Amino acid sequence: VLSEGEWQLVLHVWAKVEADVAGHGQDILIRLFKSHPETLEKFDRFKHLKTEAEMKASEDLKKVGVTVLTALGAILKKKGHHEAELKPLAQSHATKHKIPIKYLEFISEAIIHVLHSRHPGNFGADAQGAMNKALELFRKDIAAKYKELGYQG
Ligand code: HEM
Ligand SMILES: O=N[O-]
Ligand SMILES: O=N[O-]
Ligand SMILES: O=N[O-]
Ligand SMILES: O=N[O-]
Repeated sequence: VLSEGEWQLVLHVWAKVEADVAGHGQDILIRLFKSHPETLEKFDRFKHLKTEAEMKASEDLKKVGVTVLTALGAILKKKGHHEAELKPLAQSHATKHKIPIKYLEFISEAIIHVLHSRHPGNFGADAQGAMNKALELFRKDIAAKYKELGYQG
């Protein structure tokens, strides 16, 4: 369980994400696909993309990135009271997309990498620790949901 002070550090850096959600979404997905290329294979709509430049030029990739970061933002703004948000997300990611927990760990690492690079003023060690805690809580709750839903994860 996060303290209020930890949630404020999470939401302070998220506020900067929200200055340019589309840009942050491109950076984060690209980081994920570069660091863990296997994850790209889950995205039927752009698994053909071969280079970062092609990734950056993809309007569809940008849209997906906005969608992810917006749904995650909505979760973070719940400050752990996110059961309603997590239900449809867990269902689609378990059953339709088949996203293992390992892959959610990879995107968490990509989020942390991008925030560290872009937002050093709001992402010093304490802030990064808070974000990691919030993302770990997210993954823990999604994992519990996956198990309820019948998906190994
Ligand atoms: C912070 C973690 C994540 C969040 C909040 C998130 C959220 C979303 C949302 C809201 C959608 C659209 C509605 C839906 O289908 O549920 C979506 C679509 C999808 N997500 Fe995620 N997602 C996350 C992580 C991942 C990861 C790590 C992968 C793959 C490695 C993945 C694969 C997909 C795929 C394949 C789609 C369909 C994309 C398309 O429209 O072409 N997601 N995600
Ligand atoms: O300003 N929110 O994307
Ligand atoms: O589009 N889900 O990362
Ligand atoms: O459960 N939604 O694909
Ligand atoms: O993308 N992780 O450093």
